[PDB]
Parts: sequence; C-alpha cells; structure tokens
Amino acid sequence: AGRKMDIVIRAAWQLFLEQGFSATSMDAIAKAAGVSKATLYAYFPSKEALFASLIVAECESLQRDLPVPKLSAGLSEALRDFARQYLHTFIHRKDVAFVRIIANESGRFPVLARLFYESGPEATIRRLAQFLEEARAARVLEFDDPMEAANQFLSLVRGELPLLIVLGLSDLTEEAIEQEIEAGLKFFLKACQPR
Amino acid sequence: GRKMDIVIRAAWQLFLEQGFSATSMDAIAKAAGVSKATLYAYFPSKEALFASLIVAECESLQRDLPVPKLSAGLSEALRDFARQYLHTFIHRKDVAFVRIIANESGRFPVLARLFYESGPEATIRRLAQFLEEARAARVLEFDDPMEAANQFLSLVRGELPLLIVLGLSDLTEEAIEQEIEAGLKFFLKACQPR
Ligand SMILES: O=C1C[C@H](c2ccc(O)cc2)Oc2cc(O)cc(O)c21
Repeated sequence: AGRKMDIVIRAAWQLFLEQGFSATSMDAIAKAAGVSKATLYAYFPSKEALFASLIVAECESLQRDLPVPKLSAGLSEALRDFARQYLHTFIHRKDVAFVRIIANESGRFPVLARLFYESGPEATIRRLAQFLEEARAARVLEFDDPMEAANQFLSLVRGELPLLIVLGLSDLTEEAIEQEIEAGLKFFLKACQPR
Repeated sequence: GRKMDIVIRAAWQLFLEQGFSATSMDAIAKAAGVSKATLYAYFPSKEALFASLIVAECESLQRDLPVPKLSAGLSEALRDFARQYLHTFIHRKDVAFVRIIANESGRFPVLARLFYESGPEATIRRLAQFLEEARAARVLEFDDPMEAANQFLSLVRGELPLLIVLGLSDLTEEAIEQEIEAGLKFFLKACQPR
C-alpha cells in the first residue's frame, strides 16, 4: 500500500541499530510507527521478511551508485573510479551497520546473513570481475580467475578501513582516500600487467 | 603485583557483562573486594584501568604470533605467519575486546587508537621489520615496508573476517592453505625481482 510502509522501514531500522534485530519486536515496531499489528503484518509477514526487504533495498541502491567500468576510459582510470565509489559507499552507507546487526545475532539467522553477503559484497565482486574479464580479453591484465582477482583488488584498496570505521577512528580526508586507492591500484597492476 | 591482577580480572568481567560506560569504579572495587582508596591508588581512573587491560591483552595476542626468520626461507616464513594470523580471526580472539570498544560509538577515541596501535598495527610493524630484512637481502622489492606489510595481510585475510563475523565461515585446514597460497602467490608476483 502507502506511506506507513516507509515509516515502518525507518522505525525498524532505528530500533535494529540501537537494540539489535532479536531484541526488537514487531510489537515495538508497530508502536514506534503508529500502526496496528494487522497493518504491520499485512506489509511484512514476519520480522525476518522486514529485514530481508531492508537488505535488498539498500544493496540494490548501493549497486546503482557504482560505475560500470568502460575500458574506453583507460585501464587505470576505470579501476580508480570504481575503487573511489567503493570506498565512498563504505564510509557514507549502511554496510558496516548491517554487519554489526547480523554479527550480534551470533549465527541464529544464516539465511539473512547470506542474503546480505550475496546482495552486497559478492555483487560488488561480480561487477568488478565482469570488467576484469573485458580487460583480460583485451590482453592488458593477466590472472587465472576474475572473481579471485576482483576480491584481491577490493582487499588491497579497502585495507583495514572497515576495522578503523567500527572502532570510530576512520576520519580520512578525500586526499587520504586517493592515497589508499593509488597504493592498492599500483600494487594490483605490478602483479597483473604483462611483464 | 599483589591486588592489581584481581582488580584487572574483576573489571574485565564487568566490561564484558555491562560495557565500559555502564561499569563504575564503585562496582569494580566491590567485585574485587578492595576499598576505593586501594583501587584509585593503583589506577588513576576507569580509562587507565581499560588501558592496562588493552596493553596486557594485546601483548599476549602478539606472543601467539611467530617472529618470521628469513633463514627459514621467504615463502615458508610468510606462510607460517599468514597461517598463525588467520588462526586469530577463526578463533575470534579480538572479537570481545573490539565489541566493547565499538559499543562506545566513538566516545573513547584514545582507548580505540591504543587498541589499534597495540594490536592490528603491531602485527603490521612486526611483518614490516621482516620485509625490510628480505628487501636488504635483495629477495623482495617495494618502496615502503609498512605499506607492503598491510598489502600482504590484506591479500591473505581477504573477505574471511567478514564471512566469520556473519557466521558463514567454517574453514577446513585445506581451505586455509588455499587462502594463504593465493594471497602469497599475488604478493610475490608484485614484489619478487622480475
Ligand atoms: O572483509 C572485510 C574486512 C574487515 C576487517 C578488516 C581488518 C580486521 O582486522 C577486521 C575486519 O571486516 C569487514 C567488515 C565489513 O563490514 C565489510 C568487509 O568487507 C570486511
């Protein structure tokens, strides 16, 4: 239906962040959003389905803010743009929050854990890997597996940032981001360019 | 010495149960059976107590990590270090500590950075010393040792910490050697003389 749905999502996100997923009840969500349990369960048949809707919405959205790298832009420039958008999504979006909420469930909801992984981090690997296939086909990178190589690129460029963010110590200027990206990219190319 | 270690353990218990902010020096003194006089004589503040806990726990986690010896062979040294490094992630040895700090939501930055510098950055510095020996022996090339140590650890760690924290990792010994070999292969393609 209508406007109470998006009020329900926002009310639920707030409670999941402050209290965790299992600690938040559909009862509390209904109260916070000012709907009957009838209206709430008509939109989302369970708490699990609600969190699933939230994961898929945020991950589909983060995926749209990511360029599709074109080799016509230059190899270095393509990878530098992708890296830059990838780190911006980390800093300015809910990935770390999602992981904190699921990690706090101590393995109770594996189906939600996998849904987040496959909609987000694995989706980002697959998008980069498609582009790394194009670049290997153009004989300008060499590697055995594109998914393996996409994971390596993202690991290099990401470094320890997710831990710094979770500890409240990531406070890195745009200039500091370009340095992280340049170092990861330099190293990826040292390993994958024909030599 | 005498009292201190009972106070440390009593405080660790309360920090885990209740969190750092929620725990009072009053409760720590009660739990350890000392006067507030005795407690404040050993420790200036709650912040100082947590600091002693971080330094002790990080020095201890650091002792479960080899010192890589170049005399053992480059690949073998790195493979042993990588293996012991990933064992820390798999047995969730940092997890409780990090949950306590992360739950303070950036209210205690000096404690957060002391944990970072005493633990994860300490691991980078140990590896960087070893990569300097290897560069001096002309069997790796790279511009900055700490940059290179961070890259090695990033490659070998990959996605594993995320899979573990989400409860989607259960790794056989054979799967760990494959993670290490892939990271090591890549690191050497980039740093070996060509
Ligand atoms: O793959 C990683 C690495 C990171 C991490 C890095 C260093 C460390 O010491 C602990 C954790 O944890 C994560 C947390 C995330 O939200 C997303 C991620 O992709 C990761």
